[PDB]
Amino acid sequence: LASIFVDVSSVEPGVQLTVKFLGKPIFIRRRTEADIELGRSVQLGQLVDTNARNANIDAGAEATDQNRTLDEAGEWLVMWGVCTHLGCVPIGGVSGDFGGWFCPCHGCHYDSAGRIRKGPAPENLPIPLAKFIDETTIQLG
Ligand code: FES
Repeated sequence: LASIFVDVSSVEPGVQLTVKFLGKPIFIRRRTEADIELGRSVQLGQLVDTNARNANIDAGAEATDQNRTLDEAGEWLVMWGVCTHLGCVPIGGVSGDFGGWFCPCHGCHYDSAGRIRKGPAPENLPIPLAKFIDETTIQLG
């Protein structure tokens, strides 16, 4: 009975909703068209971490943009808001050098798919068990 159910019906493009789950923040960002295009423009060979870090799919999956979102359209990016270096909360709203998140504790920069691009963090922000259960609700867990 750990699962929770998040109403995302009012989340507009370019907005991140932050919810607490298992004691930690989950970021739910409805990505803009720029975020999506930029995420899909990155080659796997450019990435620090090529693993999708995604609980919903094979653990060996590649960190393509398509393997980082809940939907095929790429609008819904759901991830743990927990820096993979030492666990600080990354700052969003298109922050840092790669149009995503910036962790100010030791300067890690994540891209528009939450992938690590610069700084001490070793891994992409992990993606929780998450799925839409209708048009307006994401089940986490
Ligand atoms: S905790 Fe994020 S850069 Fe160190």
